[PDB]
Amino acid sequence: NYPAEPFRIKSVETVSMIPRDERLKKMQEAGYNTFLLNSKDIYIDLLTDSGTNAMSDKQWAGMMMGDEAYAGSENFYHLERTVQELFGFKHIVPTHQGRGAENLLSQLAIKPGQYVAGNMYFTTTRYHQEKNGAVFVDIVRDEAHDAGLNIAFKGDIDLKKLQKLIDEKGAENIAYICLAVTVNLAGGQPVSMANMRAVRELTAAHGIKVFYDATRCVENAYFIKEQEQGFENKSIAEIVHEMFSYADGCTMSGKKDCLVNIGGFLCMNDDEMFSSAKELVVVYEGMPSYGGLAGRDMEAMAIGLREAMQYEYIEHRVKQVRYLGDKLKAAGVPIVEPVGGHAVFLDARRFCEHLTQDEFPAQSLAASIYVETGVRSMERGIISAGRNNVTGEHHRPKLETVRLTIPRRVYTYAHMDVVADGIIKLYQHKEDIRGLKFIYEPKQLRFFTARFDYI
Amino acid sequence: NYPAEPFRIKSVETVSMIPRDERLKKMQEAGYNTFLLNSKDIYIDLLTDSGTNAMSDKQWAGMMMGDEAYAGSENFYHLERTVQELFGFKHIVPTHQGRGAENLLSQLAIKPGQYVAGNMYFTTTRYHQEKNGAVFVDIVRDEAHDAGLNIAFKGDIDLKKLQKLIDEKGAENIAYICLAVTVNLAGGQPVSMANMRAVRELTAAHGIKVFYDATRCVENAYFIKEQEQGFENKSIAEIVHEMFSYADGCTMSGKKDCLVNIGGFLCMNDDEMFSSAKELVVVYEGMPSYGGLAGRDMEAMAIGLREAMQYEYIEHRVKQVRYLGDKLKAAGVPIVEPVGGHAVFLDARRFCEHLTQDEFPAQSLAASIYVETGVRSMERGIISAGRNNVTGEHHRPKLETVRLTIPRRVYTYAHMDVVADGIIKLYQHKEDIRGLKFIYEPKQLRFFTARFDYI
Amino acid sequence: NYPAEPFRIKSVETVSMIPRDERLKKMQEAGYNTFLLNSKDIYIDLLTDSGTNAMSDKQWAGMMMGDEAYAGSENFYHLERTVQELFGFKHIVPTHQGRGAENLLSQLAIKPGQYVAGNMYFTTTRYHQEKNGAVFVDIVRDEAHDAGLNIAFKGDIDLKKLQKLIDEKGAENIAYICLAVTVNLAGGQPVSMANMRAVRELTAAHGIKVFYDATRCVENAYFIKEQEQGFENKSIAEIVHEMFSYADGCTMSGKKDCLVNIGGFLCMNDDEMFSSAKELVVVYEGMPSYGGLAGRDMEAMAIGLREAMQYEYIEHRVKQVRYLGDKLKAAGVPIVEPVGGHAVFLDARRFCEHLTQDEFPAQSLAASIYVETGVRSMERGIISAGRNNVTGEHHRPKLETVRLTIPRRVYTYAHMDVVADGIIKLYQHKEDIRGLKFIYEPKQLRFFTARFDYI
Amino acid sequence: NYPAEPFRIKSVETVSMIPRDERLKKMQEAGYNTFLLNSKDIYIDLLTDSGTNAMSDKQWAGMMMGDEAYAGSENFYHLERTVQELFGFKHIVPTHQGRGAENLLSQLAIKPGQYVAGNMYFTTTRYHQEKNGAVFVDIVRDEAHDAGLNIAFKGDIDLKKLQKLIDEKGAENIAYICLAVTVNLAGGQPVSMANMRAVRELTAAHGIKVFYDATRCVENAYFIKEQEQGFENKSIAEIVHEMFSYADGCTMSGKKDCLVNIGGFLCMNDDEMFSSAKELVVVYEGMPSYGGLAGRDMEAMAIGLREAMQYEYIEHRVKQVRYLGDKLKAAGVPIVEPVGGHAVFLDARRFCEHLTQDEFPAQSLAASIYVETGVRSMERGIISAGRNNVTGEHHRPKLETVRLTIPRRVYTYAHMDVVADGIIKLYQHKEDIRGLKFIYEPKQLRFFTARFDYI
Ligand SMILES: C=C(/N=C/c1c(COP(=O)(O)O)cnc(C)c1O)C(=O)O
Ligand SMILES: C=C(/N=C/c1c(COP(=O)(O)O)cnc(C)c1O)C(=O)O
Ligand SMILES: [K+]
Ligand SMILES: [K+]
Ligand SMILES: [K+]
Ligand SMILES: [K+]
Repeated sequence: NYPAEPFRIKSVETVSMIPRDERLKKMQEAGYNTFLLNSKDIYIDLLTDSGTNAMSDKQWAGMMMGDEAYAGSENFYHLERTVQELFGFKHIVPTHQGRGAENLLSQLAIKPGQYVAGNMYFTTTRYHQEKNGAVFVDIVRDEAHDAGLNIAFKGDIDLKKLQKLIDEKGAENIAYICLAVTVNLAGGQPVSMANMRAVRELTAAHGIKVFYDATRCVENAYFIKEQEQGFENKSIAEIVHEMFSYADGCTMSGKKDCLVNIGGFLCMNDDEMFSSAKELVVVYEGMPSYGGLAGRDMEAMAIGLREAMQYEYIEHRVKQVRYLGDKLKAAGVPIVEPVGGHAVFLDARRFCEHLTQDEFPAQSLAASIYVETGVRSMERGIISAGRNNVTGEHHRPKLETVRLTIPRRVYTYAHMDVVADGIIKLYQHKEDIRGLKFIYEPKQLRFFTARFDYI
Repeated sequence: NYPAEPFRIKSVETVSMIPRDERLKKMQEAGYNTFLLNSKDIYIDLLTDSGTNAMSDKQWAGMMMGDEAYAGSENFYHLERTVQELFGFKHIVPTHQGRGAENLLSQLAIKPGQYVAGNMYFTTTRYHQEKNGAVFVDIVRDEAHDAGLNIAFKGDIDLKKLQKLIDEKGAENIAYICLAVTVNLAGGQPVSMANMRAVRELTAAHGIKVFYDATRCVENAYFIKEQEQGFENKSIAEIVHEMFSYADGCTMSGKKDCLVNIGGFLCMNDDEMFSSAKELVVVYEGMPSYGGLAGRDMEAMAIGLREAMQYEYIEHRVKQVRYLGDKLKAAGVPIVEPVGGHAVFLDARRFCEHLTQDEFPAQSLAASIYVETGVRSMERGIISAGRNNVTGEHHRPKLETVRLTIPRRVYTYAHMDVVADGIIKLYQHKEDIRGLKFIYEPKQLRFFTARFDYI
Repeated sequence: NYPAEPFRIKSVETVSMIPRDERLKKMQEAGYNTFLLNSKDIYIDLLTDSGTNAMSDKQWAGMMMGDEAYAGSENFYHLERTVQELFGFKHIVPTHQGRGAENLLSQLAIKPGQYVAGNMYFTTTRYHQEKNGAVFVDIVRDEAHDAGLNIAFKGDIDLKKLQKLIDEKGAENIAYICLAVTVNLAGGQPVSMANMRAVRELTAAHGIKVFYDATRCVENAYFIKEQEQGFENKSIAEIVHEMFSYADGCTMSGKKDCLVNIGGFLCMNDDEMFSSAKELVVVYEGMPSYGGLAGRDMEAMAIGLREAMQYEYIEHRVKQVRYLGDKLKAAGVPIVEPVGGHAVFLDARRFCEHLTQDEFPAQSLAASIYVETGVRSMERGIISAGRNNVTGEHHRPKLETVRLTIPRRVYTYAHMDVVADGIIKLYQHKEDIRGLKFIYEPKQLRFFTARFDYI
Repeated sequence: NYPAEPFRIKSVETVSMIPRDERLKKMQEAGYNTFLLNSKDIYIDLLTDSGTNAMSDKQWAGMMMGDEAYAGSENFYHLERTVQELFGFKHIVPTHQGRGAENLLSQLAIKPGQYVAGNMYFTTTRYHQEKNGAVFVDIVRDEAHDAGLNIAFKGDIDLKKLQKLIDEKGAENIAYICLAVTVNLAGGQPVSMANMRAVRELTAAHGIKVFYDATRCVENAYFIKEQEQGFENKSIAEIVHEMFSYADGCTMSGKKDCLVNIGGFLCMNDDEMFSSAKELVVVYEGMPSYGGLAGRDMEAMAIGLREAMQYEYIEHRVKQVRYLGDKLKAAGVPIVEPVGGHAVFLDARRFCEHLTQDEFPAQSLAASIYVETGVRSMERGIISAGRNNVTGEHHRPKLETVRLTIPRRVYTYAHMDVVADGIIKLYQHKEDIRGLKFIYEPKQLRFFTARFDYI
């Protein structure tokens, strides 16, 4: 079953519908790197679900009531009581987006030499942990590393790995547990409530803190409602509130599940840490009552978080992504499984098995997808992994994928069909996809501006 | 066959359905007239494509640059030159919507006792004609009155009927020819360029004026591009400009094909009529420099008329309607054919063969659709046709229909599937729909607020 | 005393600040007719207070929540309950602006041959009365015709004139009393509560209806609060509610005191007339639940009417106009007295006493004002009176004025100083102002497009 | 002397004052720190000109055309080319506001142990310098530290101090010169073009880099046009472009002179520094293609920076501030002189001569202003100066001031009169203001959330 959109269209965004021949010229002018395409040349932009969401009429009404005061804005108090109501944490500090909150948390909660352990990681999150002296430890269940394995709650932490870390390093040497919902690196996989409670139980017995990386916590809550036994009579809001009852705080990117184009925040329960967070936010972000956001954006984020609690909205959000994954799977196209909350990942290693990883199959597949459909997708393979600048060799990731990342409330099932139909057509003559080589490679951040040409 | 939306969703609004028990209460509280239901109590609102359209980001940017000056507004100058460029008429008078422009035309162009001849009637148009003393003559071809007959360009005027009217009544007794594009009450049926040419040549030879109802002229232009030999490679804008070259002026409801929520205008080439038009607009609408519109709405209408010329936009608009009709026809649901530009018309005579037209089956079917589905649709049969102003009897149209009217850029194919799947289910107990009778009948335009009860 | 603005600026409208030499070229290109100037060439636009108001952040939030449904819009229900609460009438029909409501009222309430009597008149209001067969009778107090006489509540109806009309024509032959608040033709003069009650008392004894032309009823209520003994402890809302308790209905232009750029409505208490109004509004305006307005505009007008009830807003509105009048009066510049609620009228006959009325002193003064300051003002003298087309002679009004009409919440006291300082400078060498002659004069609506040159 | 607003009011927001009894409660609940008061409880909010500006209609039209794409946004390209055109720097990295750009510059450009030398300190700037290991050296001329001394271009660097620092420490030990325009904590004092030239020539001869704090560069350009010989006929844009020609890069808070509510950026000419800057921005702000800003805010900032170049706009901006200072000085109120570009600084040492600086008279005066007036103002003295990081004692600035900071395009001269009239009244019982002491002191940037109590 795939539900209809539980909303109608209030206003549209113009696009140009340039045809295939012209798309090829734009792809060549971008050096076959979709990160270099101009937004104005793109019909369906699946580069990311971050900050690309469509807001509602109610959010846009809030955008006209921005109280732009430097301190004490009504919009901050609205955001504050909304997050306190829906997440249940005592204190909240706004930040301009998620990595601003991570900066603060890692400076507040880490002593050099300590460990942070998590269910895999995200690049900014782990950077701020390591920048502040922590050693990262993956404690996700082994199954999460098998990208073909179709099992539920693949994001769950292996409690035995957590126990082993505690035994070998000592509780006083673990800064905190970083529990992400959902788990990005595994393809957007959810964590069960049973797992969040077991982790809270174990850590609490040793005095260890747990902070959630909560950026897709609403997609996560929908998976719990759909698939965890006993939650079929619970509302999304009830599930979200219980999830965070097992954390000491969180970092949140409103740009994902709060349905906004900018915004984030930091939550915590501890008064002392809250006091310290207020001393630090002024350094990097702004006042404890705006945190690097315009008043109108704290307002849009307060309204959007509350909209995200509607069951039909998040059911349709997740099932629209599933529709795309299901259609590709039915045609035999290789994808990471199960499909996650926010994106479908094509397995470009298998899609282009006539190409070596040194010929950048994910990068080339993403270029072909744009030329054939006007769809932009993100390379998430060897190019994005970067190069070891000590040795000069590529970092070679096991996952060589193209990410079809779906913004919330922007596209329809007919756009999903455009995407799927083009990919399926490509797959039917996949052996024609050509390898790529660098013709310009910057020293750092190479996925952003590198240019290629066909081998 | 069915293209995806040639735009993205920029902002949304929520939709909801109240339980069947509650819809039943709402429907009897509205006296079984869909026009009397409240917006909140509706899930997918197909009452009309008039004024319900979704605007684009460019239009909303224009809405922030409303120049609200009483005379000399930049927005007026933009609307004026846009209409002069795209329609080719010498002079433009804005009005707050289409029936304001009809009020002006009918007062300017009709001497009492004269005839006005058009391709089928429309409710407000015919009222303003008769209120100023004209007799309406229907000169559409006979086929346009038979719902099931699938022929192209059903909106065309019968040149033999036009010729007969001239011979029997004399050209000086004909105030003007009223040529509507598309023809709404025939089901949204288009008029060919050949027919517009032939009507221009015959009327010009007798000195008779021709005024167009331009309200859905862009839908009409699409049908010409798609189906009239020789126009396959002309742009929508070129087709529109050539259409109006066969006319002396037009009335326009911008609330339809100009993609706005309010607005209309009157165009003419004649200098003396324009002078008279400016005198009269002041009485009813406003100064000729804004015509009962805010500046920002003149701007939105100027921008939207030009957006409507985009081929992919209007192809998708029309094919989305066609999709709904195709799905209903594939299931045996009786509809007006061919599907028109803006709506699917269910054939109430066949949905409700157990009822005579004096039991108002179209009014009754629209009520039942709301109760079982929460979808709102409009009566388009004997109730809308009004009464003969000489005999006091119902006008008795052969087309007794219920209109599923599609606002532009608001809904998706998934919403069309919800509508279609629901009507297909109602079709399978069509015998349950009861006949209706008046308990309150207005003295004119009675369909708007009439109240009925079951027989 | 002159209060500070009881609001701050949320957003600004760009203007060009072209200098004097360039303003002279624009005035010449406009044929020395300020009605022909382009809005983009004007610094301070005092042509009219109609539809030119600045909205609040709350209104603009409402503009993002337009429910554009054809029937049953939430925005209509908001407008409806707001007007019922604040004005106290039983029924309300929206119209696109005031003259739409006048059209409806005059068709509903007049039998040909009857009289309508009022405290002077407004052009659209009287047109719709006469178009429907009424003979207009001025029953304003004689003082209102003395433009130099500085007395309170100059808009009051002479009860003895009303009594005389009843005695001479008979009550059954009077369609209604049209009581305007404030009185435009006398310069914006208020009516006392004592007068509204005496008129209600007298008419009610004869079964005669009273309908208010309520377009500046809030300015009127402020004058009652400031100057009528016994109302110093009443809120503006309490005064407004009591005012309308003495009418059977009203016509309202939201474009004036409801702080919007478009919108109006018709109110009445009688069920039968309400039913008849709903039958007629569909003819000219739209549905009883939108009346020729987008949903967002019914919303903005509902919010704005309520904002207009704030005492500090309307005190500042009226006292900003008074500031302008007081400053001019102190320099000896001749104005209509007392200054009204919405505009200052310069007496161009006295300002330019070296010019005959046939040399259009008001028209010329308005041209000089624009050249010296970038301020546009309206000619309200012989040109606007038009020409007797039977005899060819000018209509020669006693008042030969330039109207400095002040939009609500748009300008500051420093803009008022620009206006006053420029006029005072002109007055100090008033003998240099040259007479004007026609070089193009249209047959009708001559103030709108006539062009002049210096004698 | 004082020009009127070179714009009209497009939309408003309401202002209100709570009773003195309630302001007293609010002030003690905020621990006598103005930063802790709530926006709703303030009547005229002069806490800061940062992020509080009113945007124009053109900017708000841009806000409807946010291109929210992660890379390649039209809004990014517009901001980039606007800054390249107007400032002349080769490369731009957007940041969410100014201290994000300072974070990046200080990490890129400082080796631990090096010196950074600037024209007076600023709070966040100096924190990022010292946090990355630099020692701050103040090389402004001595006069900038004496509040009462009325001399032009008080912001100028003392070239003798710069020369001395080079000789005593060696150019390789100076990380860069930090030249701020205007100089905020000297009272908004401008820097001359001659001084920017001379600093460029001396630093270039030793290979020392110069980075500007551009936050109020347009105010600065106005002072140059008004007061520096030879610039009287140069445009504001020409002056701005020449200023930045003497710099190697800049940090910008667009929240000041770019007329927006959020936004900033980092500019530089060096290719390698730009590459490093892009690596680092990802960690803290976002991708280099949006830098922690929504697309619509990049657009608003591109539009606003160009609006700021309008002469009449910035003349009025500065002269409105000057008006407030002139009125206060005419009454004997002690202020920093000359009045700067963005604010009037009351001299707390003279308003509160009965207090020593250890009793925090500036913090105390800001509290009392709120209680007696409801106007919010900011502490700018010993509390903001922080503590010496080697000795632990207060930094002891000669300037102990309370800032009346004027947001751009928000208030009127009538609002300035309200502020001035209120401060003049407080001046006449200045002896009543009590001394303060810390009850809560943050470890850095303590002024933001410090809590005090009366001594
Ligand atoms: C209201 C409808 N149509 C309006 C209309 C009108 C009247 O336009 P306004 O609704 O803008 O007055 C004139 N001519 C045609 C062919 C029309 O379809 C409708 O069909 O729902
Ligand atoms: C917050 C203020 N100023 C910020 C500022 C900053 C920091 O900018 P952000 O507030 O955008 O971080 C940098 N440099 C100067 C000269 C500044 O004035 C203020 O003065 O109120
Ligand atoms: K974004
Ligand atoms: K509408
Ligand atoms: K207007
Ligand atoms: K702000």
